Amino acid sequence: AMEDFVRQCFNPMIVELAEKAMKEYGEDPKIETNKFAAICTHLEVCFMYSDFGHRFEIIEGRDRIMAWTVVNSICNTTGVEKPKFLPDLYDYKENRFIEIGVTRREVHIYYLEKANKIKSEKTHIHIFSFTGEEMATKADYTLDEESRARIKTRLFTIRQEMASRSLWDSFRQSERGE
Ligand SMILES: Cc1cc(=O)c(O)c(C(=O)O)o1
Ligand SMILES: [Mn+2]
Ligand SMILES: [Mn+2]
Repeated sequence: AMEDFVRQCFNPMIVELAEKAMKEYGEDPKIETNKFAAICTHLEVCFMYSDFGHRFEIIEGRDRIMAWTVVNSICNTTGVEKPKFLPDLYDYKENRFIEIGVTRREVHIYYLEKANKIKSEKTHIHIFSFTGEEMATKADYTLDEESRARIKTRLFTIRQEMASRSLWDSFRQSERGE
C-alpha cells in the first residue's frame, strides 16, 4: 500500500532517484516503505524550494561526485567555507548553504537534532513539518510567504493522502528518513 502510494503520489524522476539511492545502500524500497516515502517527500521539498528562484543551486538529488563538484565550485568562487556534510541547496542571494529538514516530530526537536549534527557549520537550517510549522535559523525563512505556503500545503497533502489509506500512523511513528 505504502509502496503503491509512493509510486502514485510522487513524480517518476523523484521515485527513481529515491529508489536508486536506497538500492545502492542495499535498502529495499518494498520493505523500508516508510523510508522510501520519507526520501521522496524530502526530495520533492528540496526541488520545490529550488524552483522558487536561479536563486538556488540544487545539491540534494545528485550523485556524490556531482554534489561535491558543485560544492567545491561554489566554495572556490565565493570563498565560503566547505561543509563536512553535503547540504541540500546553496542560496546565491544570502550566500549560504541550506540544510532542509522534513520531520513528523515537533519542529524544534528536529531543528535541534539537525543543528547538533552540523554545529560548527555556518549552514542555514530550515525545518518543515507535516502540520505547517517550520523553524529556520534566526527565524530567517529565506523564501516568501507563497513559496513557504506551497511547500506546507504539499506536505500536509501527503500527510492526508497517507491518512486516507490508513498509512499515516505507521509513517508518523517512524523516524526512518530523518
Ligand atoms: C537523513 C537525511 C536527512 C536530510 O534532511 C538530508 O538532507 C539527508 C542527506 O542529504 O543525506 O539525509
Ligand atoms: Mn541532503
Ligand atoms: Mn535535508
